[PDB]
Amino acid sequence: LMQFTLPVRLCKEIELFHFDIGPFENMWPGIFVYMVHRSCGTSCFELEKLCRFIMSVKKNYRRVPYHNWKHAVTVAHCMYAILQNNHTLFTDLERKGLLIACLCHDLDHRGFSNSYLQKFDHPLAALYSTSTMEQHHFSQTVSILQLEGHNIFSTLSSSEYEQVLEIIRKAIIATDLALYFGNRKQLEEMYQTGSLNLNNQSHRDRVIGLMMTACDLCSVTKLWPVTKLTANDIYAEFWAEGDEMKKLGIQPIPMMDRDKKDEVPQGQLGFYNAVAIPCYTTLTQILPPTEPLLKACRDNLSQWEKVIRGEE
Ligand SMILES: Cc1nc2ccccc2nc1-c1cc2nc(N3CC[C@@H](F)C3)cc(N(C)C3CCOCC3)n2n1
Ligand SMILES: [Mg+2]
Ligand SMILES: [Zn+2]
Repeated sequence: LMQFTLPVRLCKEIELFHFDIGPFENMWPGIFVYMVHRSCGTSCFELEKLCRFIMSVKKNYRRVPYHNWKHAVTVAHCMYAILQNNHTLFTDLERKGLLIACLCHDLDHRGFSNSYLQKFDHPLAALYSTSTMEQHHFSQTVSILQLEGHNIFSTLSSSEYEQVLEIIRKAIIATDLALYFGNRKQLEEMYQTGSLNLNNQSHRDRVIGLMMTACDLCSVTKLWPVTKLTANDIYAEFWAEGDEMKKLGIQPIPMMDRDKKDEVPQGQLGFYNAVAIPCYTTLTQILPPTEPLLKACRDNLSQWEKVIRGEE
């Protein structure tokens, strides 16, 4: 049968946590299939259904600056690297579920936070009172899975199918950064008091949640030019949201105000110290081979410090 392959530089570098999927959009589907085949197997999905699923997922991402198809694939590659470095800790269903979850986790994102949907009074905020966009992303995932010839899970049993959709729902809900803080605090305590148990389903759930945050934030773990240029796409969205907050007569948070451009370097420090570093720290304690993500994050924090000190 038909192994997907990649050019040599990509074949080698795709295995590393810091890999950038590149600017050639038409190669991103092949990169994902390559990752499913190596992390899951050539037998995991019917190639034809998988190809049709990927192309419908792509079409349901919007041309926004950051929360786009390139983010989806980027977040899947970080998951792939985690799974390939922790081969024997994950069930076959988890391998299957989590790459699809990462590809789908921001489906039909519009470039706005949960908070802006609530203040605009968007219909999605009446349908889903918390984790508004994330419940929408899971709903879009199930919609696409139910299109004719798109059910990539059709060969599982009733209960394996319910389990995989449950892995995907939880993984996608965990990408709500509002739930990250409390999830990591709990994982921290469970690990330090030695009560963390990967046979306890509700513990595994928490560990997958943290893996989803880690993959979602993985732009902070890249080569500095990738990090810094991705930061520009993130702020293009934040600042548009700020603009839309001012049109509703609401002063945006500093993060989203384009008048406070000059503070970006310091806001990045806040984010690395409050979110990213503690995320990759706890992840590294639970899964030692993910340590390269913590080290790259620490390297990028020190590049932001250099931007403040005027050395870059
Ligand atoms: C939320 C995010 N997500 C990323 C994901 C990937 C890559 C970079 C990412 N950066 C950010 C990000 C950007 C940013 N800019 C800030 N300021 C304040 C005014 C001006 F100086 C820029 C302040 C913050 N906070 C301190 C956040 C602390 C954690 O909860 C949300 C608030 N953040 N966080
Ligand atoms: Mg999201
Ligand atoms: Zn995301």
